[PDB]
Amino acid sequence: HWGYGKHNGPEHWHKDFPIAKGERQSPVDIDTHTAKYDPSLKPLSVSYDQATSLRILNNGHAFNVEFDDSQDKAVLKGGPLDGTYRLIQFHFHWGSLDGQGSEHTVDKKKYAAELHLVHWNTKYGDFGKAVQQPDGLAVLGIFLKVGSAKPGLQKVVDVLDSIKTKGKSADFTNFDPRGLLPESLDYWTYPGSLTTPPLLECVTWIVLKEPISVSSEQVLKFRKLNFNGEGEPEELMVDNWRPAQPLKNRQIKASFK
Ligand SMILES: COc1ccc(C)cc1NC(=O)Nc1ccc2c(c1)[B-](O)(O)OC2
Ligand SMILES: [Zn+2]
Repeated sequence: HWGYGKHNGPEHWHKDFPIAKGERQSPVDIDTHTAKYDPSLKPLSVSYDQATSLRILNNGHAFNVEFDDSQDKAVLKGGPLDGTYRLIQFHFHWGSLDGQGSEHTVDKKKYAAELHLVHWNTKYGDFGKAVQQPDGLAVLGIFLKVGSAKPGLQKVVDVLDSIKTKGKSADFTNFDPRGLLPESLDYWTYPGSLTTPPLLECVTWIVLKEPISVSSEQVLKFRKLNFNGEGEPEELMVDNWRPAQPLKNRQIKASFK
């Protein structure tokens, strides 16, 4: 199965998932001088006050904090989006070193990690149906740089010991994702895809310009997780990011002048 090692990493994915070489793959490099300000972009609306987190799971390629999306609680709307998108989960991609780890890059700059808050278009009824649509998901991407600790991230860091290996999960209720957002909601947006197999081209990417800062100790704990299952040879969960893909026939739009 696919992963991030030399023998099953990003360069191999196209054999089982031909869409890997598709027309709207993610991530991409964001060339800040080429992205054009779009005055028509409506303001972004992130309404997470009623978010209901439930569990945290190590799925063998990252850890997902899952939410109750059986009702319209936490939603994302506005910006380039038509309609309402419901939060279902968030996860991160990070490196073995502070100098790499993000999937999107800014003028080729790689951040230490990148957070993906995943939302699905409620007009499609459920997540599985949504990923089959070009406007099925809206993912909010937030860069992480190493510096001061992010208070709102500590509850996540402290539970990682309990989900060290693939397939382990733990109760994770009452977590407030608002604590993972930067001050400004200025963003870049473009049509793209999931960055892991099946690599479906169903995502409207909304990548925030302002990164959040996390401490070296916080990201060091991410790097202690395992890709393997319990009782298997230890493979540290690091560098679970896909590199920038061809922009092709797409334009990245900026929400700010
Ligand atoms: C085997 O994987 C699946 C099987 C069946 C279904 C319906 C969905 C998936 N995968 C999926 O949703 N991935 C996924 C979801 C959200 C995001 C990413 C990947 B990302 O681009 O990294 O960040 C945001
Ligand atoms: Zn992701």
